[PDB]
Amino acid sequence: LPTAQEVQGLMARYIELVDVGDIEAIVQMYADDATVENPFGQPPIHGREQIAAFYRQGLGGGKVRACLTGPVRASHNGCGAMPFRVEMVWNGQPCALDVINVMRFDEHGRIQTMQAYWSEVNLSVREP
Amino acid sequence: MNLPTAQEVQGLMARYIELVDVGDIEAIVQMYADDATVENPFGQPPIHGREQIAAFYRQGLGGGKVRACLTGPVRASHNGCGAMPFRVEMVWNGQPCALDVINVMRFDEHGRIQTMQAYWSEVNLSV
Ligand SMILES: C[C@]12CCc3c(ccc4cc(O)ccc34)[C@@H]1CCC2=O
Ligand SMILES: C[C@]12CCc3c(ccc4cc(O)ccc34)[C@@H]1CCC2=O
Repeated sequence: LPTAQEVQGLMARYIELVDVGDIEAIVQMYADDATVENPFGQPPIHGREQIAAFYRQGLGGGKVRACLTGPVRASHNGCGAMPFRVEMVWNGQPCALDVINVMRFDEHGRIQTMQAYWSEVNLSVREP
Repeated sequence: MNLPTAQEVQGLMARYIELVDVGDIEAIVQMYADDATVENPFGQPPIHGREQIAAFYRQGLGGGKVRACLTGPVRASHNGCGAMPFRVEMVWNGQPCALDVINVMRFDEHGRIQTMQAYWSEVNLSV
């Protein structure tokens, strides 16, 4: 079960994989039975295959970047929370979306749950 | 207020940090639901209810040398929840220190905090 420093490393690695759009590697980070709520408030998605579909739809068109915008906060029970900005182009408008992800890892270092907090108030038009 | 909208969550969470920054313990307590929980740091057992929460804030802030400020926007959902990054400044071992924290909060249908989870550990403390 990852220590606080191992959670910092895994959550930063997740943002690196999203930033380069490596869909297959992101899926590998999740437990085969993980659940993702993105954005939090929506019905969850459950398991690897649904999760893969999610990342393929969100990142497969390219033109998405993601970067930490502050440090990962990590707990002593395998959990942590991080702030980051997602950049995209939405029907010609360059946009930034500010997001905080909360993750719980399992005893194999895989993401068991993820909750991404954001809504449209966190979108803005902004050059990369 | 009923269940706060995303914009209302952003305002309430920002207000909470303002009140921490000036040490207004009684106003902080009034932001929580009468039976709210606080987990601070997340990973420790929850405390329950306004008196335990008041005691916790009096212990944390009552020395008067704590400041706090947002270090990015409040993220808000459409179901009355939100998350925010901020930095707390205080003294550790005789020197000025800073601690990065993220709070995740859920508001009830009266606009009061029902649950508080403050994510941080020693990996977030710097001098
Ligand atoms: C899906 C998305 C691009 C990726 C992305 C979004 C929002 C939250 C995210 C959180 C993640 O952990 C990883 C990727 C996203 C955007 C919402 C609109 C959009 O095009
Ligand atoms: C208590 C504290 C100052 C305030 C504070 C801490 C940690 C998380 C917090 C979360 C809050 O929502 C409000 C205040 C704090 C610090 C931990 C050590 C310390 O001096």
